[PDB]
Amino acid sequence: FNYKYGWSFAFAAISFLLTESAGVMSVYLFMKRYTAE
Repeated sequence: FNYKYGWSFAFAAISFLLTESAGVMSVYLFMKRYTAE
């Protein structure tokens, strides 16, 4: 028996990495602009 994940599994894997990294920068976009008010 052989089983192996594919490209879209790896595409869904890396899609986690860019989503959470932007939310860090999304608070950082707030943390710089809440000071700006």
